Amino acid sequence: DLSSLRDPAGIFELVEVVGNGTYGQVYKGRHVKTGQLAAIKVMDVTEEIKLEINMLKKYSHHRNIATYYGAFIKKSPPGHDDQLWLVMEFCGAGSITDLVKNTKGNTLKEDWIAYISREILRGLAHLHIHHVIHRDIKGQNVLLTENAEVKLVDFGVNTFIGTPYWMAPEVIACDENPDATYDYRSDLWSCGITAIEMAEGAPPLCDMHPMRALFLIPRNPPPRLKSKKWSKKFFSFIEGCLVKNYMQRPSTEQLLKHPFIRDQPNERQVRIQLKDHIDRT
Amino acid sequence: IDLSSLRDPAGIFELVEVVGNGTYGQVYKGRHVKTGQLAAIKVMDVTEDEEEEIKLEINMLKKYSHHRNIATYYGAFIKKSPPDDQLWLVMEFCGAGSITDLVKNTKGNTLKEDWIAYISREILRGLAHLHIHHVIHRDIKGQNVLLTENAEVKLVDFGVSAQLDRTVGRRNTFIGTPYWMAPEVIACDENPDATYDYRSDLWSCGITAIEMAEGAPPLCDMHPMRALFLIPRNPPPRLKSKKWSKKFFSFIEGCLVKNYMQRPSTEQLLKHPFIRDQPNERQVRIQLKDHIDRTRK
Ligand SMILES: CCCCCC(=O)c1c(O)c(-c2ccc(O)cc2)c[nH]c1=O
Repeated sequence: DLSSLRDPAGIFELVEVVGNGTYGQVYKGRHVKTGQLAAIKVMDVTEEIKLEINMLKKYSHHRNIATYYGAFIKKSPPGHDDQLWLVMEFCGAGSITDLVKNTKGNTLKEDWIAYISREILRGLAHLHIHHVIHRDIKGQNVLLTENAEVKLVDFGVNTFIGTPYWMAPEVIACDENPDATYDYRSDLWSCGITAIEMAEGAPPLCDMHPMRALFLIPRNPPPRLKSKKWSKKFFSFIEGCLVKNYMQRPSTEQLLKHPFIRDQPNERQVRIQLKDHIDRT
Repeated sequence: IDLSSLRDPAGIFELVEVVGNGTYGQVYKGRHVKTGQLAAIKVMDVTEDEEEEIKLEINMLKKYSHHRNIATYYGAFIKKSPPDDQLWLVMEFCGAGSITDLVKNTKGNTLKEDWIAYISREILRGLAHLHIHHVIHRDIKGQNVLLTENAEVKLVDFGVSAQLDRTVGRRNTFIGTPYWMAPEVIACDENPDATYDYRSDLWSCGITAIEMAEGAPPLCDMHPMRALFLIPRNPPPRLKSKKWSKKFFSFIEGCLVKNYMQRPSTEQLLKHPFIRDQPNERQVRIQLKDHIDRTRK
């Protein structure tokens, strides 16, 4: 398999690094013959894994998951590590973190949050039914197309630990919880924190040292929204996502049936406003 | 050419290679504009708000002279962009790669016992210089220890005093890689607040010596989240093999005292027989020189 992946030369070229580090070596690439854009993840190969591809092949075809196109291996000196290119759907509008970052008052209107949270839960549902936990839901992994469509990137379940602010309490080992549990509901916690991140512009504990946030998440009560302006429905949704003990955290299906997620008599108008916002920048 | 301000790099430093590997802390080859000499330049795109954070911590920097075992930090620069600017951190160029590269390009990924003592000593000497000047290096590891073609051993310093490459940019929120971390830097049940100390560098140096001996630090074989949990709760890690000398084991035991309050200083560790007594010093220096030559073909 791996040994049958062609050189990308003449097929995809790299344009530039996107996300300025949040994803590692992920480039905006273009399909040479057509000029269509693609995001390309570039890794030195030394690690039959090689199974990241099989995941992306089976599980990316859902509309809320960025589509896997294909893989290439670039011939490198005697002499030097070969590079593997993973080529994915390009999501032009960018991350939902960036959206809130660029909005005035670093906050999104509540029905934008309902729309987006639902899209994330839909992508997550697709992964969970196929027994896959994303394990790193956060606004930086939730992407937007020009079409104002919502797509999850960067899943699977390495040597560096990323940002801790969206991690569920249970996935953080401690004296009482020695073997740090990843359960599909962990993603639901992360989704709730992503909802707070959309409402306030940053996750709870954003002002802590990452290490101190890691210490605190399992020891703290569930985070709550700072302002009081939000609807009872949103408070309740956030509350559902952030059930401290995952054993009583609602399932993905249940949260999708939560009133805040289910009753959206503004989808059409909301989807148009996001379109409007994306273009205005 | 001052370390106490951030200026336009125009006429002082410039890049020699194209920036196509990213601008979030990637290092590129560069040039002192007046002299023509080589320079390693770390490049980071930076928001205006991060530029202010930058000025603040530039004031936080402490003064320390050049040293044979520290790749000289030359200062901090910002280059503007179509009115996100770039942060540049400039450092002495070391052509012959890192110690991680040294172990990787070695038969069976294991340095022999006298190479270890020599490199470890060089690391320790550079640290002593940092420590007498009240600065903690904070990231001692194989990858952060460099070789020149003269086989000189030098620590990476992109402004370690105020951690400029660490505090700014899209991944400054990342926990990082846990394996070289001293127990006291990890927040846990008995350690609610990370306490960085000079002696934290010495734990990392002990983990670095195991990295030279085995090609990888302890706990390499498990999820970094799990290793992070384990470092404060495990007894001090040890060398796997029994081949190593009684002096090497003792040195590893010297560095890897779990309670930093009772770990030796850098000076005390410089006097450790494994570091102090190097009969074959001259011989390994050339052995290293040899290795670097062969590797570039
Ligand atoms: C123009 C600004 C939009 C950036 C697009 C972007 O960041 C994109 C990605 O980072 C990824 C992405 C792909 C694989 C991965 O492991 C992590 C991220 C996919 N598609 C994108 O579109």
